Amino acid sequence: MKDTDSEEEIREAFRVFDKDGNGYISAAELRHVMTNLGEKLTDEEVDEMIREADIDGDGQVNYEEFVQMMTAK
Repeated sequence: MKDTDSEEEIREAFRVFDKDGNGYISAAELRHVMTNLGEKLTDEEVDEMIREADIDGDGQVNYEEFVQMMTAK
């Protein structure tokens, strides 16, 4: 309780995008919550927004990969 950012702050923000509670956030999970405010990411925009969120698997995001896209960016 002093000088800290709560490592949990991201533990939840992660599921905020991972609604399938499977462990990895799919592209639809990123375009579904990213538009919860109005933004409408298109397909060529989601796959590209994912390529930077994940490290280099196939095109999915995870908790350790979502952490970098959560705080920074």
